[PDB]
Amino acid sequence: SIDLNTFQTRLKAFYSHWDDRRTDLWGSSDAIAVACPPPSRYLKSTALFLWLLGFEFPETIMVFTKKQIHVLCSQKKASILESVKKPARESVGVEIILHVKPKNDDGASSMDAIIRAIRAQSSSTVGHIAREEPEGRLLDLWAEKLKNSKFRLSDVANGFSALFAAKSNEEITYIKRAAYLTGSVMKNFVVTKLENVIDEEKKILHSTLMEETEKVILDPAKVNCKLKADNVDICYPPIFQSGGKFDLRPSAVSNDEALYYDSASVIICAVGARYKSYCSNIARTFLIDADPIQSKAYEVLLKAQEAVIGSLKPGNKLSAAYLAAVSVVEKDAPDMVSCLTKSAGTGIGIEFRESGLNINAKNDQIVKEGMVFNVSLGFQNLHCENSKSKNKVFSLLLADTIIINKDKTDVVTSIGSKALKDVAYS
Ligand SMILES: [K+]
Ligand code: NA
Repeated sequence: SIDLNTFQTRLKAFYSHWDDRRTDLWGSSDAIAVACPPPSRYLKSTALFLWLLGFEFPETIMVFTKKQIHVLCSQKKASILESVKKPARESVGVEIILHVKPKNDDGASSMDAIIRAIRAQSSSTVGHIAREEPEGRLLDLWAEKLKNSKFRLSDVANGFSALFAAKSNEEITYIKRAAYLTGSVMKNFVVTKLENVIDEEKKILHSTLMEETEKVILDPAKVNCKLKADNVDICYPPIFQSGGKFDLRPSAVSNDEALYYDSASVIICAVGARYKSYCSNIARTFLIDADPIQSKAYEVLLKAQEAVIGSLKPGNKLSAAYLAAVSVVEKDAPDMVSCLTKSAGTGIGIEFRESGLNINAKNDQIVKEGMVFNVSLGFQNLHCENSKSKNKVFSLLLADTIIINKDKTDVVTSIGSKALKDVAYS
């Protein structure tokens, strides 16, 4: 089950980073608590379990101290975690202590024991991912017990963000596999499906496009992918939008309205496949008999997106990359600047959205080799030429997954020309 070599390497990386940047990124914490809810959203806590152990551990609390790691979990998970005791000892000198919770027990006594151990290891500062809302009885109780302890509590989300920021070669491979499928689905299913639907003047709901796209992702054979299907999931329900109803937030959901493709129309599709828990993303906009404003805006958006990608190089600030897009729009379409999305995307990995790596004007984080980005840039609520049209107000979106290498930036969702002529239909 558990890759012990990966566990050791990553536990060492974690303890090293924690120690190296204790005050700066880890809130001066002496101990760090992570907790995952019962099976049911992306959680940074879930990402840590996946990163460290290669599997989710729902309804589990894990607490790292200088010399121990305490886990509160089911007997079944505890029998599994027995195997990492020796590797944890031999890697960072820590003792794994397993506290088994009975199914009908609330785990209260074990939480008290864990809290006593934290105190023993020595005031105490416990780091947690503060922005996470506890879900379920276990996490509710734990949060209350931490709150009611004497401990100082520090947000350490930025520590985990830094830790997950630069991917190993293995992780980059999984993202490329994911991105290959993502791109293959867009190119070999979505584009073909849309073309057929518009050709035959079919009626199809956005939610049907969503479901059909899901099916192809989960059976990548349906587009000749050759990825182990057991390793594939969807990052989010595919997004299809048209007919004047757009929403560029990543949480947008495909509605039950029919795809709209009459004159002066645009269609937005965003899809992302996940491979061995590593996410990828792509988004394309297709234009049907586009009017001059829709056409120009798309050309400008493409040039702006390419400018972000071209600016994501080791040593450059994420903010400079975002402002590269702004500079393009300011030059070529100054009146459209106000419609540009305020973000050009985020880091991406186990988490679909790495919030600490948001490509925006306020993020002065420096690009490093091994970072991976969902470069996703749009125009929101532009006005088309004929205001009597269904797309009187419209939006546009382009997204790709890129890998930052030392010597070049790889666009791993490259599936063919994004130029207007290739995404426009008449
Ligand atoms: K329209
Ligand atoms: Na529509």
